[PDB]
Amino acid sequence: CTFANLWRLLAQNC
Amino acid sequence: CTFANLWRLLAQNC
Amino acid sequence: CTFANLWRLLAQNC
Amino acid sequence: CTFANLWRLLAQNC
Repeated sequence: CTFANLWRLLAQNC
Repeated sequence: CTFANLWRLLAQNC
Repeated sequence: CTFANLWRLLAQNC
Repeated sequence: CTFANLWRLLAQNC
């Protein structure tokens, strides 16, 4: 549950 | 690319 | 400023 | 449950 994982998902989906 | 989707994908770990 | 905190704050809506 | 609210909370907390 990290900012890193948020950025990863934003990069993958947006 | 919706926040609801990302929030749900992050739910397991958060 | 932690993603865990933001995810929890957004649980109210998501 | 929106990107807009995520950004608001990021601005407030980070």
